[PDB]
Amino acid sequence: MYLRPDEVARVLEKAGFTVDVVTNKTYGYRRGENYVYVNREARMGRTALIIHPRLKDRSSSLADPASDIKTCDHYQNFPLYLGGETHEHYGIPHGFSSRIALERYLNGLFGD
Repeated sequence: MYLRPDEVARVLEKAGFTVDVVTNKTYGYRRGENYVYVNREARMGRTALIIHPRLKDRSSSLADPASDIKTCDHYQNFPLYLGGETHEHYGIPHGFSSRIALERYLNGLFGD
């Protein structure tokens, strides 16, 4: 099945990451200037891996998105959507169904 938020965070730990922001809704994760957010709301591991804007087309070339943009309450990301009544941040929902693929994903997009 798809990788649950538990598993996503676990892989990030192994990859030499650090915690950016911890909440009951998400595990904000960072390694240097690389920021991602483990969507703990992912009852289905399809929207479990939130990364960051900028990498939208690039990231999708390594792994397809589960949506497009997810309006964040906790995950700042920076680009805080001003084009609305309520200004909520937005991250890009990704997801997998192979733990090793997430490893190779971090390998590609954030590693080599």
